[PDB]
Amino acid sequence: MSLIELLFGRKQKTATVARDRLQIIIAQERAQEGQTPDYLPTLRKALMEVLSKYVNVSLDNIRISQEKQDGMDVLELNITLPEQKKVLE
Amino acid sequence: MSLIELLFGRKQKTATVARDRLQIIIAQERAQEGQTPDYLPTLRKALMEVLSKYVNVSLDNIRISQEKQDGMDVLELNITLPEQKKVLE
Repeated sequence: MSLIELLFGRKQKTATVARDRLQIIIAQERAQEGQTPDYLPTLRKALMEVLSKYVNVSLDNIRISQEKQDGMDVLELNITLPEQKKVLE
Repeated sequence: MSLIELLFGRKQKTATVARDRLQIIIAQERAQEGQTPDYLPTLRKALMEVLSKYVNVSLDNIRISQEKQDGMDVLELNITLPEQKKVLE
């Protein structure tokens, strides 16, 4: 029932990654009704700018994978958050 | 293999919704390494403000459902895009 199971339902992922990751899956569904598309590159843009700012990720670690189909589009975005907190002063 | 199948693998939905919907699933995974959270309410905020602006949705049609678990958090957000393009002039 819980998605957390399907997303990580691949046995035990033991071992410490020592890092952070982000997997944002967008599923936009639009009915024949309505026109003028402009939502896919909209969310991605805000995320690319927000993450680059709010998060410490270089456009070099940004994985993009768009998938369009009829009136259904799905943008798979996976970002790997690096580590560099460094001690205090 | 394709997610589009699992997401809509519920027989044929048929029938025209005459509307648009958005289902953004966020799956943040962080290893014991690192501290000071602040990522879940970060993406949601930018989305709530971006959508309210870039998209025509009232905070009344915003469905929020957070789900935390150990070092894994999943925020399920579903927005229903209304219709009101109206003819031209």
